[PDB]
Amino acid sequence: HCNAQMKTGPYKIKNLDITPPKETLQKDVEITIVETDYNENVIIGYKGYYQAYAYNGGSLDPNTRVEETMKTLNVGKEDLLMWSIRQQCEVGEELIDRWGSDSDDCFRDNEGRGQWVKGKELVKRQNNNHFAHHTCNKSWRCGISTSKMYSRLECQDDTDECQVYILDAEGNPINVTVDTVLHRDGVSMILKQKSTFTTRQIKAACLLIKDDKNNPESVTREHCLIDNDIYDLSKNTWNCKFNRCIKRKVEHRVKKRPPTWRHNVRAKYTEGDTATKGDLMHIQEELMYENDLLKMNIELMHAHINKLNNMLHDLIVSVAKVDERLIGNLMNNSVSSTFLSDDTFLLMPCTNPPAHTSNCYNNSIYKEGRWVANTDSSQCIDFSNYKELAIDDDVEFWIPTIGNTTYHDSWKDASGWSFIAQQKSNLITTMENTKFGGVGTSLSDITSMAEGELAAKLTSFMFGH
Amino acid sequence: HCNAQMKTGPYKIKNLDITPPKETLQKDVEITIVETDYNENVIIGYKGYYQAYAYNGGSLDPNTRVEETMKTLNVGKEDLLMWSIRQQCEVGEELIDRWGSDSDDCFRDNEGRGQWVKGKELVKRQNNNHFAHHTCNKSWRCGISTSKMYSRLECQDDTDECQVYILDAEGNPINVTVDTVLHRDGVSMILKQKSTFTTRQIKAACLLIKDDKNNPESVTREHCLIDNDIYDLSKNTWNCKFNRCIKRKVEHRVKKRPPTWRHNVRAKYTEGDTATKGDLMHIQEELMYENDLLKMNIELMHAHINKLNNMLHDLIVSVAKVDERLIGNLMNNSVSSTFLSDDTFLLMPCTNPPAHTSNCYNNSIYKEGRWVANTDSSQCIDFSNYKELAIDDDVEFWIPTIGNTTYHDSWKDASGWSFIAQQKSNLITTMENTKFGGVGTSLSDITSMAEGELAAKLTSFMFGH
Amino acid sequence: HCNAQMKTGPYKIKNLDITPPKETLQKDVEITIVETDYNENVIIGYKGYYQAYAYNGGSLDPNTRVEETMKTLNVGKEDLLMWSIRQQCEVGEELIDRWGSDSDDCFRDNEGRGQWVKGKELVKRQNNNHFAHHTCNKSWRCGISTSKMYSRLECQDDTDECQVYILDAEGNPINVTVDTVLHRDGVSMILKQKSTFTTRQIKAACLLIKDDKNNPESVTREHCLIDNDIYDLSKNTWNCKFNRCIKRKVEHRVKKRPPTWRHNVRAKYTEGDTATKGDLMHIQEELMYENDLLKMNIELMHAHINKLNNMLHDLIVSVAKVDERLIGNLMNNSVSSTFLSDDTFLLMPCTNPPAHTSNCYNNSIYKEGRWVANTDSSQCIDFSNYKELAIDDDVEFWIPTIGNTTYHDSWKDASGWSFIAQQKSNLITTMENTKFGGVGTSLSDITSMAEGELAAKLTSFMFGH
Ligand SMILES: *[C@@H]1O[C@H](CO)[C@@H](O[C@@H]2O[C@H](CO)[C@@H](O[C@@H]3O[C@H](CO)[C@@H](O)[C@H](O)[C@H]3NC(C)=O)[C@H](O)[C@H]2NC(C)=O)[C@H](O)[C@H]1NC(C)=O
Ligand SMILES: *[C@@H]1O[C@H](CO)[C@@H](O[C@@H]2O[C@H](CO)[C@@H](O[C@@H]3O[C@H](CO)[C@@H](O)[C@H](O)[C@H]3NC(C)=O)[C@H](O)[C@H]2NC(C)=O)[C@H](O)[C@H]1NC(C)=O
Ligand SMILES: *[C@@H]1O[C@H](CO)[C@@H](O[C@@H]2O[C@H](CO)[C@@H](O[C@@H]3O[C@H](CO)[C@@H](O)[C@H](O)[C@H]3NC(C)=O)[C@H](O)[C@H]2NC(C)=O)[C@H](O)[C@H]1NC(C)=O
Ligand SMILES: *[C@@H]1O[C@H](CO)[C@@H](O)[C@H](O)[C@H]1NC(C)=O
Ligand SMILES: *[C@@H]1O[C@H](CO)[C@@H](O)[C@H](O)[C@H]1NC(C)=O
Ligand SMILES: *[C@@H]1O[C@H](CO)[C@@H](O)[C@H](O)[C@H]1NC(C)=O
Ligand SMILES: *[C@@H]1O[C@H](CO)[C@@H](O)[C@H](O)[C@H]1NC(C)=O
Ligand SMILES: *[C@@H]1O[C@H](CO)[C@@H](O)[C@H](O)[C@H]1NC(C)=O
Ligand SMILES: *[C@@H]1O[C@H](CO)[C@@H](O)[C@H](O)[C@H]1NC(C)=O
Ligand SMILES: *[C@@H]1O[C@H](CO)[C@@H](O)[C@H](O)[C@H]1NC(C)=O
Repeated sequence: HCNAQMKTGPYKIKNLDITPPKETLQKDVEITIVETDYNENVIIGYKGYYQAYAYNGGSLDPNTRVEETMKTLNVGKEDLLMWSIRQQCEVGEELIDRWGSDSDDCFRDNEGRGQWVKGKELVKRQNNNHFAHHTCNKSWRCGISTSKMYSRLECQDDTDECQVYILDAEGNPINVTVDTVLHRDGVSMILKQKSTFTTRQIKAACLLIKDDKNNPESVTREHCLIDNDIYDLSKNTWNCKFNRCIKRKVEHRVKKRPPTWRHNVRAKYTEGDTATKGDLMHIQEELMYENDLLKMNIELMHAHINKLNNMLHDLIVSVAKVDERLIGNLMNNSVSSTFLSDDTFLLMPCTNPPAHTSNCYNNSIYKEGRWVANTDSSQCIDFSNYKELAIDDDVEFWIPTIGNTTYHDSWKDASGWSFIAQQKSNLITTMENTKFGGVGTSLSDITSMAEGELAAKLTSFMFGH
Repeated sequence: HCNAQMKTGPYKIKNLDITPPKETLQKDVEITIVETDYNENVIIGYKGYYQAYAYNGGSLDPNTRVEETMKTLNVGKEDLLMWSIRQQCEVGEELIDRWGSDSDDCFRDNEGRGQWVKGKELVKRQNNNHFAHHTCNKSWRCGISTSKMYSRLECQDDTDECQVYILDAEGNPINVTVDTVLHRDGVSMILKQKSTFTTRQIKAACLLIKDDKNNPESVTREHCLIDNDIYDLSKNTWNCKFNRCIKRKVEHRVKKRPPTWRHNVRAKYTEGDTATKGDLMHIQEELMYENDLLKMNIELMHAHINKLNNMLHDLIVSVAKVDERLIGNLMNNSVSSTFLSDDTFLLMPCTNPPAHTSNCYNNSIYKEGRWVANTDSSQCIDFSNYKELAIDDDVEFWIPTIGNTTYHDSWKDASGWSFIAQQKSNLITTMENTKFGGVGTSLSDITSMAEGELAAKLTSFMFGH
Repeated sequence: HCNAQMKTGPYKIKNLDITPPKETLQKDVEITIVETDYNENVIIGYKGYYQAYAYNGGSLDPNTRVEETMKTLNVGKEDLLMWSIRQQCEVGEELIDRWGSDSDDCFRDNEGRGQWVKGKELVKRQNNNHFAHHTCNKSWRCGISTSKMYSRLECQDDTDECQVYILDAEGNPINVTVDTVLHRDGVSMILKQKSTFTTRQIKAACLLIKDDKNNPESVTREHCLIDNDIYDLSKNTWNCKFNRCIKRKVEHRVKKRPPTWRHNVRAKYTEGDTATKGDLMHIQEELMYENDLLKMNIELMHAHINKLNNMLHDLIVSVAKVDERLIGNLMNNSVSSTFLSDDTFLLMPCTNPPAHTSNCYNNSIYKEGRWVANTDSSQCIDFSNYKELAIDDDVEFWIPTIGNTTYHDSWKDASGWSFIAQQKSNLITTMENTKFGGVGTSLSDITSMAEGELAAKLTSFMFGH
């Protein structure tokens, strides 16, 4: 039980320092790197509306009917351009519960002109109130934005031309270009400046690696260390994935490797002389010194790894207080933990249901990483094939799609700690105003005392008071 | 400020890969490995039901009462085996809102038959709004699972014979009968198909290590690297922890280590001849190339370490928003933090209570890793001796013994984020149903006002009429 | 859905073992280390109480009211010293629900004497159900703790004299008098026993490193590895940070480094003899064995790195359930994730408000690491210059200065998971007492019905009698 105070201070965390090893290899080889730079240069736009024309008066006349139409209008090229620069839809006016006798604005105005909105979702409603006259209802839909769909870089020609492929999810490219109608899936898209990229030259260190480590006089090929990986650059061809391409030209050479020395075989260097024991001792001392340097580097790396391990264990032991399934997850087991103190804790086993294809077990649902009871009959997602992504993969998707499905974004659908953050104030108000305690017992009965007894009191007043 | 849009997608996480170093050592030494086979061969099952029988019989009379029971049942041998074979339960019928006037169905079934499910969770609901009749509700339960058994493997030296021991909770061998039913703590579990092991042969790399490092001509012993540790396999004896044993036979020998070269001393195998400078140059160049390869490996390892460090720092700075004591714990200080932005934050000091043998401080208790005010007198645990374990200690938590059969628990005792997950729906209902706001002031006085004056007015006006 | 039985066990996490590499370097160089000794010599204490006085004096009369006061006191020198010596408190008597008709004991004590505890937390309760007499409640608070002092050590080169400095919040030297009482922010602090330091000699390993990597016959300077860093000790001067200082004496030198061997140049020491191919191949074999040892060390280090990588991925996957923003933050994106199974999940795009110098965004406010709708018109903070710190910066947060003794705080101002931990009991009570369900109707009207219908019942009573 500590104390809060008025003493604070602004701060910002700085990453731990990792000292580099001493005597880094000399970098003497040039490498050509080509990758796509950063630019949005995409537009996505759409627009729709609603219609509802109804009439009555006979209950069997064909004019006595109700109708509704789905009509989505494609958006023009300059229309999209100025929707982008102006961030507004060239949308039409909205007519609500309009008596149709002399106002044909719901029949002569279909293209949609004049109204500029930040974005509008159409609403479906009908009107059939005029028992003898006509009436009409209208709605509208807006959409415009920019996007950054992830793209791959391809440089296959030996003539060194490169051009991006703006591909959609699942890995398929989509034929997209400036000032050409696409108008697919009820959306229209425009991109500016096509796309650009950069080229640069970087020095690196390269060595010749034997193919067969257990075969003397084997085949060797060049390898270079670029950022944190060793690439094979034996052939002077472009080799790349994602959007970053690597190339090593042929004029830049790689130092050769001497073959193993053995007696009864000529030893490359031809200088007839006499070797003395002092030379042997000198060479031996030099090589011992080199081994000493390598050992020092090894020890430095070991110290770094030890520091990281200690930090990670402290992190997990601190976090485990909130998440009680962390220890079991790290142990490939199924247990839950409760802490008696800051370092001591207990354990408690859990079971595992059989394999299943969804997240529903007969009034049980999976949410927030736990299995809880459920009463909503229809909230169940059937599992299908799944994509597979790594952390390093950028794959910025922001995929465009128009949704016209019933499911809504009600506040009750919030993930972990979003619910708490959003409802902290409401929960505080509920606890405070409703002063929890044994005072309010209106819950002990049904609405009978609320309505019928109040009506009885009102009648009592009226006819006796 | 984002919201919920129409865009989603199913995904899965792939662990980051670590590139192995080049020119790995050659494995040409044989090692014997013995370990127990992986088999669950432990069956778990449980079953229960919930019943609520109520009869108000009108209001304002002592006959109004709601009573409910929760029961736990045992599962027989044949039923448990059939469940394990079919991966299903065999459970009764669900009764909801049954009129206790001609439907007393909640009294004619006590075993539970008719329905086969893959798993079910009980939902409890009671109501007695109808006063002219009775009413009752019923629910049910399910469960089936398998788990591995806590065991240990040992092997003798003279006989080369191995056997598996079954361990209890604290880690001692016990007798357990195969293919029998044991009821304890509200569950029924069966052990079958006693454990078995296997043997295999694995190639590995071994070398000789001096005992006294800074003394030439010292004792050397064989060391081998198996998975991530170096073992002293100088002696030909079994040595193993948990359940996996390692042994190197005598006939599998390791190559010798040549002594350090010195002048005025015969240099191992000799070939009378005269050495020249060129041979020395060739040898020197070859050794320089080897050192270059080792340096490249060092650089790659350092790059990997840096990558991991950056990832860990990003992880902690993202996580620290929820856990306010993480930064203090990592700094070995006692402070709490609040965030003004995505990366900036403040700090605030805290105190530390003295040493105590329990987790109670005069109306204060330690729960969920925080010190909070306590009013419950009888909740205090006296600390005892603790046993320390690592993450990879290979321990199990299901044990087929005999014990007390009654089981009981409450929903109020839930660890971190299990309480929130289980009571999310109740929180939503509590917040929404009673509109948080200043309208209902019936709580301003005692519980009498709702019934006393109401009945007084009713009776008074009835006999005044 | 798992279970939660009555089987448990105490435990404590043990750190993962990291084996050191074999055949480490030789430590033979003496290094002088000076640092400040460890001790708290800072005393922190506080005391307060809570009191509530209530007298309804009947119901629905203008003489009913409850008033509560929360007070903070000061601690004298002798009292604080005695508390520090005994490690206990001297707190007042607890009064619970005292009848005020002849017992108004909540006015006879204001200092607080009689009770000695190891730490107490107040709980506040009020009740005025008795309309015929007075009533009052009282509670109490205390605390005692010790902490280290934020300091820094410096030494001079010429005189070899070291002095300890006492630092303020920003990190500047200040005068603090010893053995005196300083009151600020409702707490009393005493500083005693000004700090000291110590000196010792530590062996280490040192080597000479070329200033330029590829320049033969360059300048070499000594470098030594202490714990996890390599320090330049070419000059014999003090150089240090925080409070720990390192010095290498002049007489303790480091051995030399032989230069590169070339032909046509005499090779350091000379022993006239003739070399044979046997000597060359012996040297070659010895050096190859050394390279093999280095390779084994490399492989062990790689295994360690892979183990930590796997552990970290398991940790992040397990924790991502509670923190939905972690995955997006790791990839540098703006998405939130919801999980369908324990490993599969969805992704949900989000936008980001522009960066500013405040935390207010026109009815959108940033709290608990999320952007939520803002209802408080005046709650804004302007960002200032930020300082950056590392985890290992050795910074304290208790500073014995002089300030105002007024303190104030609210229970509604709690950080992440402190609010939940502190209000778990109140949430449970609110859920249980207020039976969440569809019975309540007093919320459907306004506070008028409280008095209107009681007046109507009074009129009915007057009419009937
Ligand atoms: C994490 O992602 C952020 C965006 O989600 C990155 O922030 C952007 O980095 C861009 C670097 O390519 C920069 O945008 C461009 O910056 C250049 C020069 O400053 C200018 O051309 C423009 O400002 C901008 N380009 C365009 C077409 O507008 C910015 O630094 C920044 N953009 C923002 C904030 O809008 C982070 O860099 C990234 N962090 C990483 C990768 O570590
Ligand atoms: C602990 O980690 C394991 C991997 O790190 C998870 O994977 C389990 O491994 C089991 C043995 O390797 C496998 O189960 C069966 O193994 C036999 C042995 O060869 C195979 O013939 C079977 O096909 C295989 N599966 C079945 C259904 O029999 C599985 O790979 C896997 N077991 C599962 C998924 O049940 C373990 O799951 C994990 N333990 C946990 C999470 O409790
Ligand atoms: C994280 O902080 C802990 C406390 O804040 C540290 O634990 C204290 O470490 C001190 C020294 O490392 C020790 O305190 C005193 O040490 C001297 C050494 O000479 C002993 O004689 C004293 O008996 C000992 N105790 C006192 C009261 O003087 C203790 O090991 C310990 N003190 C406690 C627990 O009260 C951790 O070391 C620190 N972790 C780090 C720095 O990695
Ligand atoms: C589980 O729910 C399904 C509906 O999909 C139902 O057919 C089945 O009977 C239920 N199982 C039970 C209640 O055991
Ligand atoms: C287990 O049973 C065996 C009989 O095969 C017996 O020798 C052994 O002592 C028993 N272990 C116990 C009782 O711990
Ligand atoms: C603190 O707890 C002890 C042990 O329960 C009790 O004897 C003492 O009176 C308490 N202190 C109070 C109530 O001030
Ligand atoms: C077994 O433990 C339960 C737990 O409360 C208890 O009710 C029951 O009486 C115990 N059985 C025996 C035989 O003591
Ligand atoms: C502390 O007091 C001494 C003596 O007056 C003074 O020399 C020193 O500068 C003071 N420390 C400060 C001001 O930080
Ligand atoms: C704040 O103002 C901007 C206009 O500059 C607007 O786009 C944004 O939605 C506003 N924030 C709100 C309404 O929460
Ligand atoms: C201390 O706070 C009080 C109000 O709580 C204020 O009046 C006074 O000026 C403050 N003193 C200082 C030195 O800030």
